[PDB]
Amino acid sequence: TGNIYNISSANELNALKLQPGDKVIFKKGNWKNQQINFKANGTKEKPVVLAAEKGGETIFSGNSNLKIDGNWLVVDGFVFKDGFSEKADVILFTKSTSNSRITNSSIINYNHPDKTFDYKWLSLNGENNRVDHCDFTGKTHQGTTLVVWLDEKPNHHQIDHNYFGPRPALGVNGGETIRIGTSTWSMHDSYTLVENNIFDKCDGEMEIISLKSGHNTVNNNLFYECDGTVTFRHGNYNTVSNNYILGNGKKNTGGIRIIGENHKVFGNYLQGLDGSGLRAAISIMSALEKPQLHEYFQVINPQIVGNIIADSKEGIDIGAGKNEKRMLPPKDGFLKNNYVINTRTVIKTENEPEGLLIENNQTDASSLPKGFTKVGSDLVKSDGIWQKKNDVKTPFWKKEKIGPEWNN
Amino acid sequence: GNIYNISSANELNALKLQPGDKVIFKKGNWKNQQINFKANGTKEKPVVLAAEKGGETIFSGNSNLKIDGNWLVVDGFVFKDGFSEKADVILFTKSTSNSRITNSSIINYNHPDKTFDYKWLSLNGENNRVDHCDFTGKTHQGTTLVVWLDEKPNHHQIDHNYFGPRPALGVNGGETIRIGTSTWSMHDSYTLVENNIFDKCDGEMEIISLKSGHNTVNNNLFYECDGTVTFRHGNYNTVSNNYILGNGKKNTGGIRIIGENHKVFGNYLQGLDGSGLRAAISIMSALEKPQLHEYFQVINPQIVGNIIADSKEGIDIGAGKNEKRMLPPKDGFLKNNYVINTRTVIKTENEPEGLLIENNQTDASSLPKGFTKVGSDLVKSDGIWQKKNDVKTPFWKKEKIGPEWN
Repeated sequence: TGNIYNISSANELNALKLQPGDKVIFKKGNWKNQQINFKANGTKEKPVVLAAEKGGETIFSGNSNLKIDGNWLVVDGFVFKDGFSEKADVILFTKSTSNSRITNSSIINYNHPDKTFDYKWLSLNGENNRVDHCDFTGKTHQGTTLVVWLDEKPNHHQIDHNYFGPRPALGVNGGETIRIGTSTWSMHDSYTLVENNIFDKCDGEMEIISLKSGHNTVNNNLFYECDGTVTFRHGNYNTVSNNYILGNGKKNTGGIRIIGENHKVFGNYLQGLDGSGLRAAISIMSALEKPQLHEYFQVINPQIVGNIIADSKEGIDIGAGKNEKRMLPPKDGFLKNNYVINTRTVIKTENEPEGLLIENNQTDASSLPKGFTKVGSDLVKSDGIWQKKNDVKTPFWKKEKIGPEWNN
Repeated sequence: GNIYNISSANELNALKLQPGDKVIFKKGNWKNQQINFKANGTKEKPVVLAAEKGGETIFSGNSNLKIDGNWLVVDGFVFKDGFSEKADVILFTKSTSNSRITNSSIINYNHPDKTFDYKWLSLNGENNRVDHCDFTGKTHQGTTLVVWLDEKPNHHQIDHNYFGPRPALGVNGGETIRIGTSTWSMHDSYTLVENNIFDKCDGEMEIISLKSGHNTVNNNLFYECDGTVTFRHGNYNTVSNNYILGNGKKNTGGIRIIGENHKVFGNYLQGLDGSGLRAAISIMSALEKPQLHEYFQVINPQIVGNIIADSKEGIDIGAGKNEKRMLPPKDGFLKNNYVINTRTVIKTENEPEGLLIENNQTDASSLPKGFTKVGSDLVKSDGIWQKKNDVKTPFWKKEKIGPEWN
């Protein structure tokens, strides 16, 4: 069996010599200026846990920060609120951290008094780390809420079942909810999985999720009333699939913006969107001829299949963002088996693509565009979401606990 | 400020340090000290962590140091009789700016496992300085001192240090100093490596590996080093006024050029035994469409005023050429260099395109194009062949190198 240590201070944690299987229980209460360094090494069989006595009842206020530094560690039930970080990211997974996890935890309005002061709320480094059943809400200052920092090897991190709540408009770039990589690391493989999360009113900037590395999967998430887009910003071989981007008619709600090579966009429900051009439900950007990593790379071989676009201002925009510098149009790939209904502009072409196969796309538009057919394959509407009658399913957020287990 | 006297890493953690304060670590041999120097100072009043008596505060066993914050100074520490279990021995974090480590040493601080990777000093952040230190005897995987690149130039300064004997590692990753990696090679670094001694640094082919741009390696001594100073990745680097003195030692190489807009001037490259990639001045051949971790074509190298003497091979244009590396050096010049008592003045493995070779002087009977007989008077002063009108006492003869207490 394992030892159980009952503590109420970072100083007591620092004095423990933790072994695989140990559990450190942080007592219920409101503790200020806590500098928590969870530095220990567990094993697959015997993880080292740092848990709140009662989930959501151990609150870290003032200038509190958490560092997870080791292998097979688990942090569970903590809340950061009524404070801010003076410098470091609120929660950090070190580069030497692997197979570690933070669960049932929250960061709420943990804002620096200075809006221009940059820190992230959660930073992922190392490999096979997991962020699940957490709540990150109300960031008003500079910096992406949750970042995956890329390194020379893929991370294979998992970000699942979290609630990312309202994030107000930052007014400048760096207000993303999730950023996976940077331009410098954009040609590296990341393999991050972003699954079954809720992004509710994440309005920090243009990008809600900014992908800037390769082989990432954004699957089965809900983006509800988000003033922004899911952007394939830099990198190749990314997948954005089975997500519900429900704008609910909200001003400037955008869809999936495609930049770069070999990307797959499939099975998404892109409805109630108010965006156009770069904010269309499916936006396939124009690009530069000889770009630097931080610029725009030509869309090559996009595979856009089975997406249901409905009740939106603009369905697909091919060549969006075209100008004097960005003259390269999308090329290769296919735009097929999609459905575009009750949409003011079904398909706009700002830059004619090359070899992009457009076929079997059902629409209710009076003037059928090139590559589109008439709606006949039953499109039903269960839970305010226009779905295919035989593919009707209960959306993951109606039957799964998203955010901390102790919270409702 | 206040003078805090401590004898433990835990004691330092309990202090609320303010600008101008000084922490004095007690003389003695302290085992397994995990030192976390997290504090902030100012330009006028820095926070100092100093040994009670320089060189008499030893950290043995599994001891590490982290310098985390602005305007911090670490002084007089010795790391020996131990090893790191994972982390780099001395680390400046990314949040560290205007901080310094002086009069400190890391000696035979080796892991029992030759394959276990950690660096002895890692530089992150901005405007940090490593000076008057001694780093000697690394036998395990990993470069001795690393400059880790980030999105902004660091402008670090590495000066007046003694990098002592480093035995041959057997594999790559045995450099003395590496500035950057292939991923960050197109970023500007602006690191200055100046007035250091590299003595028998034999870890691998690269004593210094530049893998970022705008770095300057100036006025250093490379004495009996089994390796080269390589411009490995990146552009706009400078290797100047250095003394590479092989003393005839097997495989002592010179300066190896790869990439664009590099300047190699005023170097004294003497008693070298290398050839090909280890020639006194090697100008590599490269791939046509290289990825960042490969070889970029030498474009516009400016090689001037170097004095090559008593060596096996002077200049190798097109060194390393094979089926993959076919692109030869192009543009720039090779002028006003001297090649005396050297078995091969110039070896051409790949004819350069538009490389101007002119006004180079040699004592060789057969003159290559761009070469003339030695017209200027040369003197051998302090063991080094120099122009009689340009004689200077080498820096290491008139400056303290390494810790002041040693």
